[PDB]
Amino acid sequence: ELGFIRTDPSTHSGTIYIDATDYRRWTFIDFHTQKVDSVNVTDSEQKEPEEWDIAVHRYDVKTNAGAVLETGFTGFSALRNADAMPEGAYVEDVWTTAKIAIDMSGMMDGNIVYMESYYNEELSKWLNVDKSNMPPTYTLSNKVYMVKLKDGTYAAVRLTNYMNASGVKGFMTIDYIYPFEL
Amino acid sequence: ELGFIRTDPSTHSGTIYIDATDYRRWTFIDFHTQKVDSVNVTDSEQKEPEEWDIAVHRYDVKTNAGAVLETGFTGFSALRNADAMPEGAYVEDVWTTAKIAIDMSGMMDGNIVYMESYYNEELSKWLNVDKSNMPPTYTLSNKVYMVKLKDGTYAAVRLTNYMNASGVKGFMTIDYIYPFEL
Amino acid sequence: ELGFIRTDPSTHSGTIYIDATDYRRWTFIDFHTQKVDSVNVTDSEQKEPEEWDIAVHRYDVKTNAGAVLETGFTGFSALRNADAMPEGAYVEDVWTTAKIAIDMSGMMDGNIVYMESYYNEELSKWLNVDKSNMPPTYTLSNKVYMVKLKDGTYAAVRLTNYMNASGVKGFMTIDYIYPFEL
Amino acid sequence: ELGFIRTDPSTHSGTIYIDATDYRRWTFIDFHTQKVDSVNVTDSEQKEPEEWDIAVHRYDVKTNAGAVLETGFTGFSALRNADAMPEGAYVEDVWTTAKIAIDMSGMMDGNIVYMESYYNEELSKWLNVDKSNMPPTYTLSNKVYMVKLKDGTYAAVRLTNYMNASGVKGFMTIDYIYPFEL
Ligand SMILES: [Cl-]
Ligand SMILES: [Cl-]
Repeated sequence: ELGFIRTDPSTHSGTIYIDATDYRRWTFIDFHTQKVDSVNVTDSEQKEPEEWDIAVHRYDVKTNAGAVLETGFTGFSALRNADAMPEGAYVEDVWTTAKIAIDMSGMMDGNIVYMESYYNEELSKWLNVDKSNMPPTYTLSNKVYMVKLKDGTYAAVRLTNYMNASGVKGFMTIDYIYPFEL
Repeated sequence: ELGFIRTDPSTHSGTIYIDATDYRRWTFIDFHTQKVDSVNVTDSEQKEPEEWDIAVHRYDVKTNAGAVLETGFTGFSALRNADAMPEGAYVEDVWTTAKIAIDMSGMMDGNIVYMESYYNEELSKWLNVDKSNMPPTYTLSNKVYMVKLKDGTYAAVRLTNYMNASGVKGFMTIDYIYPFEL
Repeated sequence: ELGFIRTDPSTHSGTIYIDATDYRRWTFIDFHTQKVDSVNVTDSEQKEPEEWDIAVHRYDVKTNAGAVLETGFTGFSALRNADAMPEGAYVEDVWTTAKIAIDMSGMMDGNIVYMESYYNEELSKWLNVDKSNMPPTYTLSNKVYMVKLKDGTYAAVRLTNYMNASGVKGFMTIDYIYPFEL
Repeated sequence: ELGFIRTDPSTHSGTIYIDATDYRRWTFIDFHTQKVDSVNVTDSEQKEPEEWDIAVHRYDVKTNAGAVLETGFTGFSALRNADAMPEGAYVEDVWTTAKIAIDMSGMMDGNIVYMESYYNEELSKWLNVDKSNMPPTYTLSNKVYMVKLKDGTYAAVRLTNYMNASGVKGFMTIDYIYPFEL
């Protein structure tokens, strides 16, 4: 009951459910093979897999030389009715040095430890965390993201939830269509 | 390609797509039998069907002696992970005399013709039309609505879109789970 | 129900009623054969017919290598009594790249999607949509347009309405005389 | 990895490390047998164990017909050298209806869902969560709590941490001496 938990071959779709709670973890997702792999960045014996499509760290996401465009669609049944692909320019990952927090334990003292990493600003819009509010607000975009993968095929992805059943944050429920074809 | 357009018996779910564009029309939906029927309110020869679960008029919706509660869920994969039903009190339909517009053609002269009808204020939250803005904003709630039907069973419903593929308003894409069971 | 719905052969006149609601559609009108054909511009298996006189997309109109004069007449009874053909310059279609909207949904791309197309500016005056007001105001010109066709014959056309009986916009009621002769 | 992870039999002491992150869970600790058991309160096939000494739900704690004294000691070395048992009133659990949160998601119901439960107010002082600040401040008391068990034996407990190594809250590190004897 973690990873590719539900899949429907006839509609090329399914649901991924992963424990992205730990700040030391990247969870790699491969839509081609339906595999999920975790890497603890503080363990040099653990390396990223040879093949992967997206990677999630807490609410942050990166692609594997991919590009992403946020659509206006809020569900797959609406997306399947579209007549044409987007004309817009997809967004590639950017290199970051103060974005991916690997240790949050000293945050009450203003000390967050970061790692350097690629990060996709477009796909990470799947959740807006506005810390300036008391209390901070966690807002799902509810949008379908079109992800152009390095092999030229596309995945349609949507973050449907960021909590487990009782409200613990960092459990990510990701619906997908792969390969997405009009 | 109108009515119950996609259904998956194994997950008790599917998608309804209906032309709710005309203001004279009520479209009746029966999740039990997967049937859709239209009634032109200006034609006395057309009567409502003997059995139905929800009815849609443009963006307005009513139940057949049912009750509705808006959940916080924005997708079915999130809803299926819940451990318990809501504790809250569901909302029953209210009688209205100036809500259901059957003729909008004189609206530029401030004349709208209404009919008297039941209306569910909770389920109709599926789309918020704020006419006070220039231009008016059409905002899908994206929420899953729990509908307790008169026979004691439940349907989970979500309005995923209010437009056809080119943007014509009043075509409603409704995803559902019936019977919904934890 | 749709097309050349009312015709009077003794006067070579009638009324055309078309569903021009969809932004992907061009509806081709052939006054010579009293036929109407639709083409969904997103489906490359649907082709423009071999013969046609005018084409309508929502409120937009183009001709088939024709030319149009907005006459001073606001009814057919006065036009039928004219002793000479109306004076003035007949205006040919112009090319446009941001006039014919084919996707207004804002879903695949946030912006309106336009197609490149010929467009008759004179005949398109049959309806003025003033967007500078909120709500925008829709004013029928009530003028009779003379359309000089490529074979040298003439059609007289007048848009009498742009909504169906309940106020759904995009249903076009067009009165015509073809072949127009003094 | 979890449970009684470090023990020193020569001093009857050790460290308990538990995943108390989930709001549906009660983790039962039995100092007599060095066993830990979890119960998901939403699953009626999971029952409380026959024997247990204290139980933890996130930062909340209750006893098994026990009683607790927050002593003045802030370390075990000084406690082990005490010449008499600490003075003060041992405090029994109190009944609560809006203290033990079992669903913090706001999904089925917008409000927090609480369960009715016993709760030890004295032992729950091991962590102070001051919600009147934004961000809320988490202060460990660092005190040694003496827990008088129903069999008349005593456990000394001290919460040394409430987060895992990356800052994920709800992982509880509890140092203990059982059976505590002077
Ligand atoms: Cl950065
Ligand atoms: Cl009313």
